Amino acid sequence: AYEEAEITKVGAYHRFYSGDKDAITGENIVAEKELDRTNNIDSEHGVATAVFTIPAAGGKFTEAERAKVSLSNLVVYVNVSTAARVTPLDGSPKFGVPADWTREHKYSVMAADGTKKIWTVKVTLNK
Repeated sequence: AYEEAEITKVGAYHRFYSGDKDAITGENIVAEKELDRTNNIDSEHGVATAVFTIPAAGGKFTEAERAKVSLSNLVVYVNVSTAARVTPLDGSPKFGVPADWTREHKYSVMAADGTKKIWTVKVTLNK
């Protein structure tokens, strides 16, 4: 239980300035669009795969904005086992930062007990 170092979800989203300013503070508003996803998490082979689909333009996610989302500058995130922590291997991008996801990347997930498991994360993008 405390021994678990699993990836449980691989997701993606795009945050961008909507062009609005907050009604009270004037702060530039960030709209967040979650991408549609399927995962194939294959624990026994140390690989987690996802196919993301960019949702249709709508609201502040205009066609112009939708055109800015690409596999070369994609924000990926994961969920992991309870109380586990994930670290990019040297050269892999951080989760939550726009990054080049045209190639697969490796991560070390550390379980609460300090043991680890290496994961390969590979994603593709559909439009």
